[PDB]
Amino acid sequence: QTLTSSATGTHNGYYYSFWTDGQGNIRFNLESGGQYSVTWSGNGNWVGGKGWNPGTDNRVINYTADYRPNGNSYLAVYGWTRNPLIEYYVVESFGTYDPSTGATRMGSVTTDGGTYNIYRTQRVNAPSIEGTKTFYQYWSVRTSKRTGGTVTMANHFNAWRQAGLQLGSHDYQIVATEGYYSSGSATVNVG
Ligand SMILES: [Ca+2]
Repeated sequence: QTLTSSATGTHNGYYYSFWTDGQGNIRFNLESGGQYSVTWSGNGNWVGGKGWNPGTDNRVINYTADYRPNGNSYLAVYGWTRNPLIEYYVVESFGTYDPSTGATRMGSVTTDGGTYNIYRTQRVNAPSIEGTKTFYQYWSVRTSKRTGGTVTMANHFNAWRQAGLQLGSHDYQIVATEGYYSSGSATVNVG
């Protein structure tokens, strides 16, 4: 099951979402259980992974990953909420581009053996699950990169909410890999 375009659905019990601007080279493959693998290069913009839909406030995610990025790429819990429309990330690892760059710092949170700095950014007239919109992005960026472990979402959501970053109703919630004008390979197994 190799994707040929942006797509969503459920595979082996796990929701999957793959979004691509169709550029560059990419092969996103749905694999056994909660696993997926992706190989990419060129000048593409994409993000995809496996997880759940809808996401929940207290989900405890356990994942493993063989992550090998080259350029601007992220390995992170990724999802959206509506009312308000929010795109959020719990960055476990990243490439050459630090998501915190020029972002508004909103404190930090210690959870699952790690420490994460919190940030808020904004996307204007950008693609979203509701079409072209202007919305905020919330971030939890690990101070030390890792490619496997447990992520207690309640600790991140509560840290954001308390910092004044409101969350809406949950849309999807996945362990995603993202890339922008980058290359690499990744095999991620959720659950
Ligand atoms: Ca299924």
